[PDB]
Amino acid sequence: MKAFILAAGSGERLEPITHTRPKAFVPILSKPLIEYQIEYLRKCGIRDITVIVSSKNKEYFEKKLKEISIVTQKDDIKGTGAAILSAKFNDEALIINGDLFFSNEKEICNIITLKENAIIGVKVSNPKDYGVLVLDNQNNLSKIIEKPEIPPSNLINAGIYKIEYEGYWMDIGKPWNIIDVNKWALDNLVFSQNLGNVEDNVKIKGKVIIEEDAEIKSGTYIEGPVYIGKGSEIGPNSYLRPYTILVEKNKIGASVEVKESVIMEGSKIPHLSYVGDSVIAEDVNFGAGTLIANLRFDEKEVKVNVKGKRISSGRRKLGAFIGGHVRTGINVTILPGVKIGAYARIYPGAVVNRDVGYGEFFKV
Amino acid sequence: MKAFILAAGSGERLEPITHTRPKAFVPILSKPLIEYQIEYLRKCGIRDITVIVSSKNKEYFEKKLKEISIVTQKDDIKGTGAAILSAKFNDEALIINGDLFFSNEKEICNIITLKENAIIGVKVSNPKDYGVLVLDNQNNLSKIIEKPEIPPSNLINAGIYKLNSDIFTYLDKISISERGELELTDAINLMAKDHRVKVIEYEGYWMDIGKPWNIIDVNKWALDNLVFSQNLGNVEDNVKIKGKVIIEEDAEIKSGTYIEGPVYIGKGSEIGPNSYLRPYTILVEKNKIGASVEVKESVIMEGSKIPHLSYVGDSVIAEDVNFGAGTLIANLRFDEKEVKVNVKGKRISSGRRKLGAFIGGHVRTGINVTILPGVKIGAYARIYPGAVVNRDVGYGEFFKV
Amino acid sequence: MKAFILAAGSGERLEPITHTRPKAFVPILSKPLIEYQIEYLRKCGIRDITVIVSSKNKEYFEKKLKEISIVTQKDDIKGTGAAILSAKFNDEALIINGDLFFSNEKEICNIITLKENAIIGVKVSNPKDYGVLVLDNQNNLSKIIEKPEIPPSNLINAGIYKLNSDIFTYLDKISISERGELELTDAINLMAKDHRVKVIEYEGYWMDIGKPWNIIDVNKWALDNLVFSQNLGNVEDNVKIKGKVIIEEDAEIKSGTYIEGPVYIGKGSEIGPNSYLRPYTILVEKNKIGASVEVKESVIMEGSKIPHLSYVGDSVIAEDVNFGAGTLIANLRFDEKEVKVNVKGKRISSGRRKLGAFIGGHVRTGINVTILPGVKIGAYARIYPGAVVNRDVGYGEFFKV
Ligand SMILES: O=c1ccn([C@@H]2O[C@H](COP(=O)(O)OP(=O)(O)OP(=O)(O)O)[C@@H](O)[C@H]2O)c(=O)[nH]1
Ligand SMILES: O=c1ccn([C@@H]2O[C@H](COP(=O)(O)OP(=O)(O)OP(=O)(O)O)[C@@H](O)[C@H]2O)c(=O)[nH]1
Repeated sequence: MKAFILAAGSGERLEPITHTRPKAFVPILSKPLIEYQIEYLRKCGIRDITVIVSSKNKEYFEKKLKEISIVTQKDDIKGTGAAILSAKFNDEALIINGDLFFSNEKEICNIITLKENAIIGVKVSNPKDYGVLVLDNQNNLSKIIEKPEIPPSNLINAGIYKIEYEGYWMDIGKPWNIIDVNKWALDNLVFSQNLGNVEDNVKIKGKVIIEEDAEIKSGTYIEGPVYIGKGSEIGPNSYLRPYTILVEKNKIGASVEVKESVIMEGSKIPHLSYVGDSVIAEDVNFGAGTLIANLRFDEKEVKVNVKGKRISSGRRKLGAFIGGHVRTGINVTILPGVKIGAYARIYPGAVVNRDVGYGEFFKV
Repeated sequence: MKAFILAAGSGERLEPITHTRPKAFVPILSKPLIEYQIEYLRKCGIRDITVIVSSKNKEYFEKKLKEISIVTQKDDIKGTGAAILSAKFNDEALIINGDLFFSNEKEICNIITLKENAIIGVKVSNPKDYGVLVLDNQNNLSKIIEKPEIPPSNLINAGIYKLNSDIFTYLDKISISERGELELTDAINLMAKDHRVKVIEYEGYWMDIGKPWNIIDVNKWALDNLVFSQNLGNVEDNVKIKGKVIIEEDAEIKSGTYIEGPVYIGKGSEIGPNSYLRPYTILVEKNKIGASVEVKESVIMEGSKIPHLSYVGDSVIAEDVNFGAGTLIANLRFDEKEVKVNVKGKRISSGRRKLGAFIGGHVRTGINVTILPGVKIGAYARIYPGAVVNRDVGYGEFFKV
Repeated sequence: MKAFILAAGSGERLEPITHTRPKAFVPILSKPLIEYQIEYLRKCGIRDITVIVSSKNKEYFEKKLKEISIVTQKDDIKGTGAAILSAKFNDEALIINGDLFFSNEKEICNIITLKENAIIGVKVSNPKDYGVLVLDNQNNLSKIIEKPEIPPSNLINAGIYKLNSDIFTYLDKISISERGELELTDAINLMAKDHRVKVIEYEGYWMDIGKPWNIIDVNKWALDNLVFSQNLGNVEDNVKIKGKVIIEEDAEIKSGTYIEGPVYIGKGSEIGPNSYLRPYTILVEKNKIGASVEVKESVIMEGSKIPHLSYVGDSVIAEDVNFGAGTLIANLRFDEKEVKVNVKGKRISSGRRKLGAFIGGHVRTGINVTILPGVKIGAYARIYPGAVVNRDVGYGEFFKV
């Protein structure tokens, strides 16, 4: 049985994260999204896995993977969903959307035994987004109607094609979903351990994962669940609160407080800062005194521009989404929902009250 | 013996605190000002206590007070005089101003034995405010001069009276004052021209809570005199504690916190990790103090939260306030002169070299807010992130630059 | 053998430090620069030491030094040449530039035995600044070329001379230089045309303190070489200490403090609670470092205080300074190019990728002040709360936006 993972989108809705990485390598704890997919396919025995990507997303993927077939897309644009065609298979195949996270693999294992065409569906609370599966009287696919303002049922297209899905399901469309899955993963996929190094006068409570070569210095105080990734350097006198995820080689410093945030590879928050309910991408540097607001005065849900459309995040508390290789000056101030583009620089003292462009030098 | 507490001012001079509570419920440690009064009256045996309030806030008082008589004032005319006109007594009564804090009750106990009209006087360093008692050659009340500028003595009206039904006569005689009010003090002045009106000098600690920095004053004094080192709450390891520290029940204090007394930590409060409470920090109830937050000589009222990266010095923060991360208060002027505060539109020295801010109830500050010395921020205000607050801020104001 | 220390420059290049002290009293750890000089002279036995200063600051030097000879410079004519014209010596003398720090004294000891004119030279990486010594075929002084651009060798003038009375002759011969000064180097250049003038190469550590970041340079070196882990002070529990840490007497260090050496904590200082001193923190004397304050690679001079919520990196803060809560120093530029500093009105690279600020004596910053890399702030300045300091700030300036 062949299998295909459909990347090749350009996750615009997941900017600024996707300015610098394909959505396939969105980190969930230590591992990129696509690795979970490959991993769970192999638990069904699949072995021959191909990823449909776009040049010049073309690898990248090659650098990152890893004994797997990388094949590009061509060449009009639409689908659905692609194209599709760039995949070469005779007989059957397993097609899986490359922006899915799913917990168990059991329904994929089950679906590949069948010789009829079959697809997986999943129940959700918000079927008015996603494509709803309408079934006939013998529970086969009548049609997939999409955006149906008037949703016939709660059963939607789970995006695995060759059955109702059981476990945890999430597509990573908008940036705050990066928080969603990472919270879930920290709750479900990993367990209290310490392969790193912790000094005296460090308080630790609840589920705390400390990976190898991670240093945690005196005065630090950790309230779980927390994930501290390999090579990270915490403290002295840091404070990590529940659902802090530091994916790899992160610097958290004196008088710095993190909460319910995903902070990606190599990013550093060295002094006098509070990061709440945020996603900070790779190789970011916060200047001393950089602060993120995560609550609006009226306590209404924080809104975010996603493809130029102003949209509720469904979160009462949401911070910022910082792109890769951003540097903030000292005493920077960032407002709720704000997106800051990859490679931006925020001039000292700035109050960031609007989205900031790729490469922008935002100085007042 | 009946007793009346006069509590139907709108304490304008105590704004912003009084935007959201009657001055009678200004917290001194865990207890409201009026409760100390009722408490100390009962130590004299008084039992029948009535509070003259203004409808509305009639009702408030009803919610808060339990088996004490709540009676409103007549809505036409204002004044302490107008207040007892709504008071029904009898023969004698004990009248006490509802903005007073006094330590011992001994002179009230003493004064209520006499059957002459008598009032209590008290020596202060600034008699040019308050009403000065001028006495005759036999130490009875000649007259009460209001804010004399040329003060005959230091002995001023302590605002505890024992008075007979005759005052109601003199209350009709006298008419409205310069500020549009029916001053009881005028009535007493006629009464002393005369009944013989006896003037008992007060011994202990005395303070009226007129201006907002007096909230700090009494609370320091209470922490120094009325309570003693204890811990009914929970303290983690690596918490340093020095001096007088009171930790009330259900109060959590987390590792890294460092406390230099005297400090009062009220019930339900959550301190740390890595907080720093310095001398005369008063957290009245259910306060959140967080990582890299430092408090000093400040009264922080019910339910207010300072969760990150802030310094609060020499300030009064009222109830259900929220400081955004990085909110700072300045408490010293560049020239080190005494910090000035606008009180009823008048710019006035606080007598303090170090004074921070007075924040009203339900204020929220954004992150990286910066507040200057002496500033008043009105109840329900919102300060925009990054704002520099260099002027008083209105009730409800969205101050955004 | 007489000796003269030349200390009558303006040290303009070392502003703002020199607004309030002569360069001779730039602190290197606990001791002023000149004391190291005197100290190391005496290790050669010299005993009769004179310092050529500028009246006033005559001044000063008298208050700080006895009984070392203090002698002013004369006639509204400047220069090292003008300096020794005020120096009175028959026969020989040792002349040493009063802005030098040198580790060993061995070459001075050696040079004073000779009876020829001799000077010390020293190899450096940047000989295009400084005066290069060109030697003849028998290693005596051919000439000193000033800032050659095409540097013949790496061997430059170390600014220690042994000279005979003959120099006074050559001092009258030569006349004013391009920059309006009487250069002693010109006199020595004539003298070498010739007396035979011997050039001894210097061995150890050598540094002139011309620009403000050199204060950091020597202080790092001193902390690495001249002092060793000890604790004559007091340290509370939950204080972490790593690496070389010097704690002088009457210094208090409170719980939560975390120290990563090498660090020097001068006498009388008060650290913590929850402070964080990182490598090459030098607190020279009586310094206050407070909660949620972090210092790094910085020299912080007598009596200065950083009490709350601040980060000082790669900076020099002079005496009796006060940083308001939330005062931050930026030490890195966005492009990571070397930080530039105005030095005598010329914009100049510091050679440092990471450089913070140079704060003059008696400066006060308001809360939430924000200071940019390379910035100089003049003595006695005041920075208004919330200000972003993005330019040099004047002596006495009230910088408010
Ligand atoms: O109409 C009134 C006026 C005053 N009082 C009561 O008399 C006592 C002393 O009355 P004050 O004369 O101090 O009036 P005030 O408290 O409203 O002062 P401002 O800050 O508004 O200037 C206070 O406890 C007050 O409640 C009344 O009961 N009714
Ligand atoms: O007129 C002078 C000038 C300089 N000197 C002293 O001789 C040595 C050589 O001084 P330099 O002539 O090399 O310059 P400078 O160090 O004075 O530079 P500024 O930072 O002051 O601009 C220095 O230690 C200085 O103090 C004098 O004695 N007299």
